Amino acid sequence: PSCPMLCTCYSSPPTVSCQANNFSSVPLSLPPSTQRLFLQNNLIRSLRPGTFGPNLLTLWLFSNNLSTIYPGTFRHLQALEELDLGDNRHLRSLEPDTFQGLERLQSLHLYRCQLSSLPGNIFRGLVSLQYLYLQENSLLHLQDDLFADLANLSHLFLHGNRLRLLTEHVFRGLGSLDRLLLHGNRLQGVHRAAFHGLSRLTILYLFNNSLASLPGEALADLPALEFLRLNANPWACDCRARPLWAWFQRARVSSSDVTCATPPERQGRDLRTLRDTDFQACPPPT
Ligand SMILES: *[C@@H]1O[C@H](CO)[C@@H](O[C@@H]2O[C@H](CO)[C@@H](O)[C@H](O)[C@H]2NC(C)=O)[C@H](O)[C@H]1NC(C)=O
Ligand SMILES: *[C@@H]1O[C@H](CO)[C@@H](O)[C@H](O)[C@H]1NC(C)=O
Ligand SMILES: *[C@@H]1O[C@H](CO)[C@@H](O)[C@H](O)[C@H]1NC(C)=O
Repeated sequence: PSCPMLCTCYSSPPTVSCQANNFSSVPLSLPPSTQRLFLQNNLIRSLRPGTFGPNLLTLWLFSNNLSTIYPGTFRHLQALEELDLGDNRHLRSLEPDTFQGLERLQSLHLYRCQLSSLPGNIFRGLVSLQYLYLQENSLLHLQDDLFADLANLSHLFLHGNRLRLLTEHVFRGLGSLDRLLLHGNRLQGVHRAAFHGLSRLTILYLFNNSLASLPGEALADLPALEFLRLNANPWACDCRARPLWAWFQRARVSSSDVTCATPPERQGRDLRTLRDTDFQACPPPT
């Protein structure tokens, strides 16, 4: 029973290389000892339970043609550490239990799959997860608590989606988060307490969104921040700018520029060029 048809197998570590065959399905006869399974660059259309063996540590399925993953498919891959499903442009939705079983998973790639939404409980129990790549789908919203079990998540990539708002508990439970990329969305509001608990976050990209302002509490909630990108937003340099401006007076972080789009008499200037006296007619903190 030695190697799937058209693939190459290696014994240390136990590896099955099946890439670039235009397969329409996962090959049969995978040796049960297989630890690494390379199926990228095929045309596989669906996955089912009974397909993958329990020893896999690494599974690459990117650039296939996945449109369906049937319930139970990953359920017995207790040992799996990396799962790459990126670049399956017709995949479109995932059932709530897709990743049930995957408690040792450390990185999960789901970029460019045309996801518009996710089930609110799809990432529950992924306690080992460290990297989660969701960039360049079409995600419209992220529910409160969508990442709540991910106490080890270090990088979360959410750029290039269609997000408009970050709600109060969207990032609840992300106490290890180090980098959060949100650029290239259409974000218009961030809840005051959206970054609560992100005490280890050092990098935050928000550039290229529709932000006119950000609350003071959100920046205050990032005590470890080191690099913040804010450019290519329509920043309002009026009373709304003051909590951000005040945070900039005290913060030690690298930053992009923060260019005012309004009012016209300040358009083009950097938000940090404003003076305390530009804010003297502003109602006191509310
Ligand atoms: C990639 O999978 C997609 C999505 O299932 C396939 O597009 C479909 O093609 C079939 C037959 O041509 C039609 O029933 C559908 O109208 C198409 N669906 C969608 C959503 O476009 C496409 O056939 C697949 N291509 C390959 C090369 O596997
Ligand atoms: C697979 O399919 C495409 C036809 O779309 C072809 O160009 C390519 O050479 C095929 N690749 C392999 C590796 O057999
Ligand atoms: C900004 O984001 C959109 C995705 O929302 C993208 O199409 C475009 O390439 C980016 N624009 C700039 C000016 O970088």
